[PDB]
Amino acid sequence: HSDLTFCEIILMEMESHDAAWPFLEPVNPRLVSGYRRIIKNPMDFSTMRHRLSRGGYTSSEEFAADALLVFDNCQTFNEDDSEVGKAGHIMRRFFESRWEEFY
Ligand SMILES: CCCc1c(C(=O)N2CCC[C@H]([C@H](C)N)C2)[nH]c(C)c1C(C)=O
Repeated sequence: HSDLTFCEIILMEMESHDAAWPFLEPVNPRLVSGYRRIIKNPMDFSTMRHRLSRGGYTSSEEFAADALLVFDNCQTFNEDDSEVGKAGHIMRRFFESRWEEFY
């Protein structure tokens, strides 16, 4: 699959990016007050990595949905001028541009 070939490329790039540090594992709701209540569908790169390694994606659109969810969740919970928020903006611009550079 050439669709699954690119998400693999773009995920590897997001995983190693400098600004990826808030998105490499799930947010622990025990550690973050309010997170369970505000964020209905948590998402992160390791979860996307797991879903890829298992064959859980069918189309690249499903992959795109999960990527965008990471950044929608980031902007729903974090302030744009917060440390995690700034990192999410850098990561979201990277994803959007890289995704468009292919499709
Ligand atoms: C208060 C900010 C919490 C947060 C992180 C975050 O700090 N992590 C990600 C998981 C563990 C990482 C650790 C340093 N290894 C750090 N990431 C996100 C998306 C959030 C939020 C609330 O949206």
